[PDB]
Amino acid sequence: ASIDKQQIAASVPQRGFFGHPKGLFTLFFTEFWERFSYYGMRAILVYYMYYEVSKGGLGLDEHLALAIMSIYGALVYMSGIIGGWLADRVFGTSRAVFYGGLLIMAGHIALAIPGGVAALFVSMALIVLGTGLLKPNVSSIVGDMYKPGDDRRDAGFSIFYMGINLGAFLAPLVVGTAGMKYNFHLGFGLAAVGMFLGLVVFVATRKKNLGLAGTYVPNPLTPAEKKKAAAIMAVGAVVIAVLLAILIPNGWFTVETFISLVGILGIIIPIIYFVVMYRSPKTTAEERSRVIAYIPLFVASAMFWAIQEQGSTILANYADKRTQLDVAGIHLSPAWFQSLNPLFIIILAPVFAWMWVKLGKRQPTIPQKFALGLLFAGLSFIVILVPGHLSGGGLVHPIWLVLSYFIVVLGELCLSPVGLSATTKLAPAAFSAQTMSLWFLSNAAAQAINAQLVRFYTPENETAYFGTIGGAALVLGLILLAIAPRIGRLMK
Repeated sequence: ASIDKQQIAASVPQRGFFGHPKGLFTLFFTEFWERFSYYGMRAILVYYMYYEVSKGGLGLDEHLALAIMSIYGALVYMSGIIGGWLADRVFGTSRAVFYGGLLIMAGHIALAIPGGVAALFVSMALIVLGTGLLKPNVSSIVGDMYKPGDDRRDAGFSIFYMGINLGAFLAPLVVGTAGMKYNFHLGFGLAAVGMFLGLVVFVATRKKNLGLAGTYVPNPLTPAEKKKAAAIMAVGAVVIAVLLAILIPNGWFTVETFISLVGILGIIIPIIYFVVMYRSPKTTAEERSRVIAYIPLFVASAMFWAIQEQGSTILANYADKRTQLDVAGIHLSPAWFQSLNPLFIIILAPVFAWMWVKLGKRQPTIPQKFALGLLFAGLSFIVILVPGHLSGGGLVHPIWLVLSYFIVVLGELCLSPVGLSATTKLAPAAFSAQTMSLWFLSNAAAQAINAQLVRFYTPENETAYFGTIGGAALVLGLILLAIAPRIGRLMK
């Protein structure tokens, strides 16, 4: 069922979008609108959860809301593992994107209509499932557009991914303005319309613009395999069944239990995977040493992403509860702070890229870049604790929060661009197809862990919260710097 790549590309019109195939238009806008809706939703979801019922919110406790926001991205990660497999072995990528988009749209609709906490659960379920099918598969469709040897490939991916930060930047300003200044459901409704526009362009244009791309099942199941995969689903169905019979009668079937389970998995899954890689009979002794060398990089990544990802949880709460939004005559919406990360990435990325070129042979190695990322991340938390500590109370000027987001980006631009490269360089050849998942696992584990850290975040513990986590990142960054020479030399 796999198709020759040149034959696939021959079915795709080769021009029509800035010198690229017209299908890049299709894929760019599908992805932009999916990201717009996801980030727009996220920008207001935390406030929707904890705002008073009389203020249009759900009225949950801040800690519970923050913990729920925290695990969201970890769930998306797990879903994406399943969704990548489903596309590869069952649907193909084009159908995965279609069905995924449908579920995501339904998820946004569930929040746009009048409803409460049950609707929140349903919305998250649909968006987690849908995003898992769409997110890790949409990029494989762009690759299918360029025949082997086509030198526009890299640039096309670059244009494609630019839609992520564009969506991330515009959504809080549009959806966040609507949701916060006027009505939450209006905000969520605009996210739904956004996803709808994405679906429309995809459905209306995919046949002509994309041809065969992603329309085939690359790794189809044999009849026996389909029965085998059906059996495994039944095993998973037995596992959930047996859990319910234990959890429900004992009153343990709660969101709190689930959050704690996500946390446990955040720790256990990485450990298990490292043992699997280290103990594999399909590895060499040299590869085994490299797996060990990767451990501090994985930990540094997790710690870095813990801080960076709190920009949309803890720091979103900080924007709303601790920051003076009434500066000059204008009233800032706290949702708007979610635009800072992508803005600064867009502005600073080419400057960093230029910097590395100019440094040349003098530039930091990959492990050194991880370390620098961590140091900046730690610094961003030290910076944020200062105004609250100096004031002794009351709202703080929003400039301090801006500076914190900015400093995190300095670190992100050190660590993140070499993350996959580090992972590929240190992972065994037998595990080469899982390198992306392994790299993304450090970010997902960070989010799972973030959710457990939420209860330490209170007005009275704010200084200790930011200082301890910031200090831990500083300490770990320093240690990583120190052991970076040996790690760097082991890299393939």
